Amino acid sequence: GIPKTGGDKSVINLKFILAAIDAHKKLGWEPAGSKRIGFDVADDGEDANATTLMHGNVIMEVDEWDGLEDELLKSSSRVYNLAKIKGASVTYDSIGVGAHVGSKFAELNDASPDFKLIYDPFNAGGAVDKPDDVYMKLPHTTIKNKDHFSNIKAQKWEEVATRFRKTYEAVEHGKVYPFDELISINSETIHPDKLNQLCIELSSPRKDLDMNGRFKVESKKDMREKRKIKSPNIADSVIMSAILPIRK
Ligand SMILES: [Mg+2]
Repeated sequence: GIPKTGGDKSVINLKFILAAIDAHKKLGWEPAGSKRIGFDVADDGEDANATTLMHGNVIMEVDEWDGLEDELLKSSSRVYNLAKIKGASVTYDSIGVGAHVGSKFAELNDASPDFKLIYDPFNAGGAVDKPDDVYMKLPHTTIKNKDHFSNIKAQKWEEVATRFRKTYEAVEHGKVYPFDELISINSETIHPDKLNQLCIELSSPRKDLDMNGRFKVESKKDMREKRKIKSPNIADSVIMSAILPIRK
């Protein structure tokens, strides 16, 4: 329903995530579309760097590695080379340590004669895409995107959750959607440990409220302090890998 605070409701219901595992095999489509990498950048020892590779609407690869700011170059190079091998764009956490990532990418693009990496910064607290669009129509007013979402992070998290929910509807209830509106997790290219961790992490952050009454994702800080839960870096990389480019 409406955005609320407290409770224990996941932004992405675990049963949606389970239903999405090999959902493209169950429903009958193969990965087709743009290739995108989400790159979450570690900020403390409590964090790890995470990458998620999606092809179209299918999560294809997940990876995790340690590294702080003083090896950022190496990390950046890693993500660059992955992007060159997979032929993918990159959306990366651009706050904190990530504020120093763009430079690195630029350098590599400047040295590359053939490959130009398309990379976009993602500021979780930034403004929502299409703020004046209608999120929900009412008898005489409309809830706008700017009325429902606290920030762009909430917007992207709910967009991915909507993908998972439609996928659950299609798998468990036989409901019909255009396949591009769904999402799938490719088990054959993801280690079972990583698949389990992905399922746990994506369903870890809870629904919350900002002080304007807009939907907000439970903060990492609140997860760590109020609930003593590790940072779901892989889930953040997944959310960033699902982001579709805007302005053209
Ligand atoms: Mg970060």
